[PDB]
Amino acid sequence: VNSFSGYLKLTDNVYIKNADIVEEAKKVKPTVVVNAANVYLKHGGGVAGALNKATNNAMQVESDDYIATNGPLKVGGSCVLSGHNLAKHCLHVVGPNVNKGEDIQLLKSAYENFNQHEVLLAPLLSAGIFGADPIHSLRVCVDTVRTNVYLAVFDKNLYDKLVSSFL
Ligand SMILES: O=C(Nc1ccc(C(=O)NCc2c(C(=O)O)sc3ccccc23)cc1)NC1CC1
Repeated sequence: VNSFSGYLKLTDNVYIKNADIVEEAKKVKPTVVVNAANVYLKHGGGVAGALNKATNNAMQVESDDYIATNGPLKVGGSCVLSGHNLAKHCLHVVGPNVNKGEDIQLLKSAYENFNQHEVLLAPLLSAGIFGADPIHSLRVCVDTVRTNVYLAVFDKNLYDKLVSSFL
């Protein structure tokens, strides 16, 4: 038993809710919140910009130190940093950005990072400003993640479309 509430169960291990991931993280304080990161951990907009703003820019300060030490992530890769006031940990995962021409097959590799964590709060990777089809992103998530994932979808219209079209 865990503290996530109001989710629709899609599969044995995947759950989904129309929710603002920032507000969900603050309420649940999950062990892991997933950030829709870029390779530079520049959290300017989308989910990343919102998460970082909620931490009063502490996420960005920590991230800049990480990059200065380690260099950029790979597309499809991840790193674990602090969750600040939102979670124990933040798993920063880089899905391919279609608006940069990155290979959509890297989406599966991105979701594989979720399997290193028993339970996660996450957005749909490569959705929103990353330019991928969220329905496809949900399918890859369901077909790749084996651990327990609670998906927060900000847009109500999109959430209803994801549920109604789910096979
Ligand atoms: O900006 C904020 N949040 C916020 C911003 C952006 C996103 C986001 O990229 N989602 C991904 C997404 C969907 C959705 O979630 O709609 S459908 C879909 C389909 C394919 C791929 C992805 C995808 C998520 C959350 N919050 C600040 C105002 C307080």
